[PDB]
Amino acid sequence: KYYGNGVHCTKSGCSVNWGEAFSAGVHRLANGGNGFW
Repeated sequence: KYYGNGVHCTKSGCSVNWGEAFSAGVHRLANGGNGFW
C-alpha cells in the first residue's frame, strides 16, 4: 500500500523504498522549474 510518500506496507510491514519516494519528491520538486506547468 503506497502512501503517496514512498511508503508501502509489504508482507504486512510498512517501509520506504526511498528511491521510490525520491522519485516522488523529485516529481514534486523538479516540477517547479521557473515555468512549464
